[PDB]
Amino acid sequence: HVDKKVADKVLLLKQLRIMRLLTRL
Repeated sequence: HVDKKVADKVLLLKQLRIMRLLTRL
């Protein structure tokens, strides 16, 4: 009961900055 595209809009979309946060470059 969850929209697939919404996952992209939060998981993948924010991942762009999340990767920066994880690597801590």
